[PDB]
Amino acid sequence: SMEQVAMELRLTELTRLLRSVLDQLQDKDPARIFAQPVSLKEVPDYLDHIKHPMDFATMRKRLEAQGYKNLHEFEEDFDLIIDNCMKYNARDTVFYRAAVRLRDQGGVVLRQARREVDSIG
Ligand code: NA
Repeated sequence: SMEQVAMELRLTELTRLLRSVLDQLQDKDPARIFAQPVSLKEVPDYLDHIKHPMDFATMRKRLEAQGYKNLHEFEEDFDLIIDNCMKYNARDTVFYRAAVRLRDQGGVVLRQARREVDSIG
C-alpha cells in the first residue's frame, strides 16, 4: 500500500536524523569512554550492578536496523549510557565526571533534535 510506503519513508528519514544526532553525541566523547560496551571479562562484576548496559556502538546497531520509532526511544538509550556510568562509578572519578559533561553537552544536541523532529513531522 502507498500508506505503508509513506510510513516506511518517514522511519527512514527519522533514522537519518538520529544518525546525525548520534554522530554529534559521539563527537562530545573524544576519549571514546562511551563508544563500546563495558568489558564483562574486565569489570567482571558489572552485570551485578547494571541491569541494562548501553553504549554508542549498541545504539548505532539499533539505528541501522531502524529500531528507533521516535526520539524518546533514542533519548532513553542515551540516558542509560549516562545513568549507568554515574551509578557504577564514584563522583570523584574521571568516568562519572565524563558522564556529567556528556549529559550537559548532549542536552543541547537533543533539544534541537526535538525541535527538528516536531517541525518536520
Ligand atoms: Na555510585
